[PDB]
Formats: sequence, structure tokens, C-alpha cells
Amino acid sequence: GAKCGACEKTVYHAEEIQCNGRSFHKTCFHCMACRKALDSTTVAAHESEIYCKVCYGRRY
Ligand SMILES: [Zn+2]
Ligand SMILES: [Zn+2]
Repeated sequence: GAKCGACEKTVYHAEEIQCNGRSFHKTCFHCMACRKALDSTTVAAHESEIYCKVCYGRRY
């Protein structure tokens, strides 16, 4: 399969969310910056980074 964009562990179709071009665990698809649970339209991804609109509005 693939490997988590967060974990060093493997991602399978079991809990694969493909964001941008990387497979993330459904358990790891939430904000990398804080920890807020993101939804399809609420996640802000830029280049290779994915965060909530709060941390996105923090960094950017
Ligand atoms: Zn993971
Ligand atoms: Zn956040």
C-alpha cells in the first residue's frame, strides 16, 4: 500500500484518505498543527501541508 503522511506506518485502503497526493490515515487526516478534526471542505491544504483554517490563518 502506501505510508501515512503523518505516521512512519503504512496506510491501507482500510483508512486511506488521499489528500493532494498523499495517503493519510482517517485517524491522521486531522490538523497537523493543532489537532482539530478536518472535513472535506474545511481542511486547508497548501503545497504539501494540511491544517485547519485556524492554524492556516495562524501561519498564513
Ligand atoms: Zn497515520
Ligand atoms: Zn489546526
